[PDB]
Amino acid sequence: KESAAAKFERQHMDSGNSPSSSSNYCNLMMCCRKMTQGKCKPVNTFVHESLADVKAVCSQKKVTCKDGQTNCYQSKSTMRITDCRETGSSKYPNCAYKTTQVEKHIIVACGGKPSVPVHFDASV
Repeated sequence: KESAAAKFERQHMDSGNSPSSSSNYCNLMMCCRKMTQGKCKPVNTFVHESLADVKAVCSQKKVTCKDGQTNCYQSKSTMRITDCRETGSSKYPNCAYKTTQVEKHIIVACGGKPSVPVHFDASV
């Protein structure tokens, strides 16, 4: 199976099922992922929208990343990002996230050959 971009997709681009119990949804995702091991990731801005959209975005408007090496692209469109932030009475090991869904622009880091989405640079 593909890695890097599929790996990114799995880790971040969670175009999952209809939203319900958003806290639990996201807690479940990252708990299952286990990136909470030892230290709890402070925020994860899971893009809850179609991979085709994100790929299109990956070849929309390139912007100069805060690297001058990574080639990252803004989405002309806005899209539902799920900013899960460790706030829902977060107390290690009881890491519990406040699942903020919000619809705004994403900044995807494109890479590989062909140019595929490999990291989440930011959003605005």
